[PDB]
Amino acid sequence: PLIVPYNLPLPGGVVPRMLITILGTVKPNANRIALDFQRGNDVAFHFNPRFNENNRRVIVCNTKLDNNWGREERQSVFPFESGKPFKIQVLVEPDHFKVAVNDAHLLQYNHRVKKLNEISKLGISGDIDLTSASYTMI
Repeated sequence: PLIVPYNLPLPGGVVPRMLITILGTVKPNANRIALDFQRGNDVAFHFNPRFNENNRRVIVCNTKLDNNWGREERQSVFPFESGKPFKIQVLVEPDHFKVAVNDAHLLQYNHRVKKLNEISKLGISGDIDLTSASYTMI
């Protein structure tokens, strides 16, 4: 059991070929999950499953610069299930973050924040029990 919200330092920032794996279980009656890859106060990549946005389940991705959110990218494929265990993998590629859930590709997010070495912290929050959060190089 790790405590949420959880902050995973990414020493030296992210680099292509870095793979981040997050294991946990979605709570009963979850409303949201969030991963926030941060560059200081900015959020380079916000990954936000929403379980009930106007009775729809959607994933919202965005970037926050100077305290302002940008243009949302939305995905209607929704692989999370209330009460059930999940695995999120985030692979950093040269031009985008690639996200897979439960070993199935979900989405890509093109890099808006381009100083990858300065994205040095991952925040994990929301309605989950967090089992493991780690990284490796592939």
